[PDB]
Amino acid sequence: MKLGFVGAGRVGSTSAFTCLLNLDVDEIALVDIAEDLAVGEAMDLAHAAAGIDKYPKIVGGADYSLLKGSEIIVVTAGLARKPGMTRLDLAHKNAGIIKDIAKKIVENAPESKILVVTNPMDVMTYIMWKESGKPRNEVFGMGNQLDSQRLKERLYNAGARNIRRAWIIGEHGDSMFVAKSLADFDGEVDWEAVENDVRFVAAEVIKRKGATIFGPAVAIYRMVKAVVEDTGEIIPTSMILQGEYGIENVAVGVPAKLGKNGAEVADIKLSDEEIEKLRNSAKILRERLEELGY
Amino acid sequence: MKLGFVGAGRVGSTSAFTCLLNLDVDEIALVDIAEDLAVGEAMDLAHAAAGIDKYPKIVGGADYSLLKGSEIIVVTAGLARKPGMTRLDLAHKNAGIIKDIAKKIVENAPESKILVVTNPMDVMTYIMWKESGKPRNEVFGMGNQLDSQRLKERLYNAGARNIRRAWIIGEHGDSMFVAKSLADFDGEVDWEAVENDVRFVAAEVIKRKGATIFGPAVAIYRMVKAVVEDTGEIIPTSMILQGEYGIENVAVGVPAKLGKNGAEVADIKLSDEEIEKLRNSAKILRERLEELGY
Ligand SMILES: NC(=O)c1ccc[n+]([C@@H]2O[C@H](COP(=O)([O-])OP(=O)([O-])OC[C@H]3O[C@@H](n4cnc5c4nc[n+]4cc[nH]c54)[C@H](O)[C@@H]3O)[C@@H](O)[C@H]2O)c1
Ligand SMILES: NC(=O)c1ccc[n+]([C@@H]2O[C@H](COP(=O)([O-])OP(=O)([O-])OC[C@H]3O[C@@H](n4cnc5c4nc[n+]4cc[nH]c54)[C@H](O)[C@@H]3O)[C@@H](O)[C@H]2O)c1
Repeated sequence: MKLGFVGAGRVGSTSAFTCLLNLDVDEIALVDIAEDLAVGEAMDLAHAAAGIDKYPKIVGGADYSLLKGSEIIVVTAGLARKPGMTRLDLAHKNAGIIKDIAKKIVENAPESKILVVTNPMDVMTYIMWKESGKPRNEVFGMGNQLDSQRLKERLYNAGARNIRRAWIIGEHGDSMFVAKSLADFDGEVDWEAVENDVRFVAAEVIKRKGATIFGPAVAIYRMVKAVVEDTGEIIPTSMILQGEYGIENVAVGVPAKLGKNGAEVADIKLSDEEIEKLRNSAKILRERLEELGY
Repeated sequence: MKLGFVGAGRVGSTSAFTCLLNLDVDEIALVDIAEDLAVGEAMDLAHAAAGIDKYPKIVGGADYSLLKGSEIIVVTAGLARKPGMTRLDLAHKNAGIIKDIAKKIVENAPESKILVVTNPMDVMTYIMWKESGKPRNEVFGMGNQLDSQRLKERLYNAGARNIRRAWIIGEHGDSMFVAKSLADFDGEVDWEAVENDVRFVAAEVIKRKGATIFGPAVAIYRMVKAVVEDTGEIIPTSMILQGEYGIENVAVGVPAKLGKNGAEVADIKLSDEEIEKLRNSAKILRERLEELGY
């Protein structure tokens, strides 16, 4: 089992750490535009590994060949702002990075699944799937899983117990929504309060701590697990839709089944009201793609 | 089981994350001079927790009362340099911080064990034990464990397999040494190369990645585990010596037994040559304490 990470930044290295703690990993590859960082992260991670008596081959660098063999590759590479920048300006900057990476991944690990994390995630995962020859089963995004975790946290805070299934789907962004219909748990809540707490926790965390790190890391892990362990779990995933729920030519968050072969839309029955909301997010997402030439 | 962290910085939060991934923790408390950071780390950590269906009470802030109940408290709080500063200047600055913390911990979690991590670790753990009424079993330092992990990594790299026990003891610093005598593993190495690779890996990692983070985090975890799970493991620990191996009135790295009651010197038989080296580190450490008024 080889794991690839493009981007050894905060989220890249921490999510890899997480996988190291919780997966039977043989090799870990870290590729980043900043070489010494990739390398330095690879060293630290190995020192960590020895503390749970694990000794995988962990290599970090700036050359994409390191990725050969990766069963799957987490792509966190990208930019921040200059808080005088703009969502659009960044989308362009990062879109360039994702294009460039897509090529690289195809000509080094042409058979690997790809987990897109770079924000705006739903848009970047789409640009990744388009820019690489790949089928829609080998390219998908981490997002709603993270949103969901946050959801479950506010639910337990609101008295709910035995929470199997509470999901958020749609755009990993303002346009997100809870799938009330699929929610299952003991205790009564207040979807008003909860759904709203969730749209800007991300921002509240970024305000205080600097970035969202551990939340995202775990969500990435659960998605990697599901695949490298062929668990067949269903996890809200940013998927390329090509008919499903009435939605076409965009990536957006939907219940998906993960396993060795990647992701495939679970096709779970959604409320009528919820397919509306899903179509909302797709329109928003579609527009933001056009602004970019996709 | 409550865990306390004083310092929500890189090492503080990451080591707590690690504990969250691998321990049955009921509450986690994060105290830091920077409030919003402690708070922001507490939020992120909870979002993480929900992803492995854990829902402990995780609280972060700048008020030390948050620590009441902590079975044990990891202290990572402290400073960096201005790379035009000096080891001594920092030792003074941090010594102040440790003194101040010792008081705080005593008047909020007077019964908790204390894991000292702040560098220079052996010196800070001593100042912690002195400045708090506490017995030498409730105050100790993380260091050699980390050095050891690094050791095991260079050993496996050098062909060695089935490595039960490879330890580094003495000063967590230039003055450290391998306990060749206690080393057990299949395969032949080259203690020359290895022991030397180890003294400045730390520095090589800091050069490239910025700081040592994941290595330290795991080592802290293994020490917390050993205690909160009363495992009775033996781990190279910076212990206050009061007779052992011919050494007095200083903290320095030695095989220790960890468990519910804290740490106690394992009193393992060391080479004659190795008790020399141990006495070396103690002299060096003792001098550095005097420079500080201890
Ligand atoms: N989907 C989610 O829910 C979610 C949650 C949280 C965060 N995110 C997102 O993930 C992204 C990264 O999040 P992050 O905090 O880890 O960001 P970071 O710490 O700055 O590390 C970035 C690294 O990439 C590097 N780098 C820059 N350019 C390139 C590059 N690598 C390769 N190439 C090749 C060509 N160009 C490049 C650079 O050298 C640096 O080391 C951001 O968009 C976040 O919003 C998503
Ligand atoms: N022993 C080992 O092997 C080992 C390995 C690696 C590193 N270390 C050492 O651990 C220490 C921290 O390592 P680190 O990378 O995590 O450092 P950091 O990211 O800067 O986070 C520091 C936090 O403390 C904060 N803070 C500052 N002052 C106070 C405070 N908190 C409370 N009080 C009360 C009074 N004064 C203060 C501040 O607000 C910040 O959030 C350094 O000495 C490292 O060398 C040891």
